[PDB]
Amino acid sequence: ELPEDPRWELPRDRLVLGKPLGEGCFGQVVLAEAIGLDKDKPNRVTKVAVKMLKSDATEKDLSDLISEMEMMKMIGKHKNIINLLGACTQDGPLYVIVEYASKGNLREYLQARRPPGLEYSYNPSPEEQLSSKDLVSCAYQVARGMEYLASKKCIHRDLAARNVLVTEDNVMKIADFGLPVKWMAPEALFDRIYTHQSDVWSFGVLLWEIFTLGGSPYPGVPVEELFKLLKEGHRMDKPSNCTNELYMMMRDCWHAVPSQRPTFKQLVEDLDRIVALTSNQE
Ligand SMILES: */C=C\C(=O)N1CC[C@H](n2nc(C#Cc3cc(OC)cc(OC)c3)c3c(N)ncnc32)C1
Repeated sequence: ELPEDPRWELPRDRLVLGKPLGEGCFGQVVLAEAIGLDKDKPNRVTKVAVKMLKSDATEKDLSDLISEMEMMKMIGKHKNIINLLGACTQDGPLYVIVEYASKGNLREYLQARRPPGLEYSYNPSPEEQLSSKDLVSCAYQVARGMEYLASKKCIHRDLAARNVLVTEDNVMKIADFGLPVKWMAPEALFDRIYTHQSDVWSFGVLLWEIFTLGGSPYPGVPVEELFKLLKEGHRMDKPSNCTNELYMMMRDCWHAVPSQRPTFKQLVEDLDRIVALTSNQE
């Protein structure tokens, strides 16, 4: 009994469900083909992803899934977020249709492009390596995504490389912006205060994830201790490949006083200059 929205509705018959993209996980998300998403090209098929409830679902799981859709509707369309493409609401179980990212999440994507011969950080797949310009480009893109969300007054609350998806064209797309401790600003850990500024903290941890080609942060640090260490001014060490400039950016993102962290506007501008001066040669 969900209200019809003709801005977004797709007839179930124009949707062909393929294989699950999930690896036995949250909700369900399957690959599909959508017939005539564009009303001006109704004979073209488009590869899409489809989120639906599992068999074992509750009336809170459905309300959560509904909220998510209604929010994506309000936030609007950007290159660097996962966009809503449509929905099947009326004729059976709720389907939410979104953009397909062929290369998976950003952690996986970076891991698979690690040098094979690193004992420190092994390659668990061996895809072509990324230049340092490619890596600064990933960070620029995710920052643009977040600049947009921020401008729509959306606070992500769990920005991380897991929650960034990568397309066939290597386009970074922020996910789950409408629904872990080691990505949370201290004021989020302590006082449960979430802001654009606490998102900027998380983006710092995400820069670290990028430049470690998908490392796990604070390696060996127990969660229980984590708060105290940070209060005492503990920060992660620079990654080995990371320039001093980009480490400064991470540290700035990790300012203890929230008001002193840079904005996503500033980070975008800064990553735009950095990308342009960074070489692809290595
Ligand atoms: C349980 C499945 C899972 O965790 N996957 C990770 C990799 C696979 N995968 N998930 C998605 C997605 C999605 C998505 C993103 C949203 O962004 C706001 C909102 C959604 O529902 C309302 C769903 C995905 C995509 N898009 N392409 C490729 N693989 C994907 C399964």
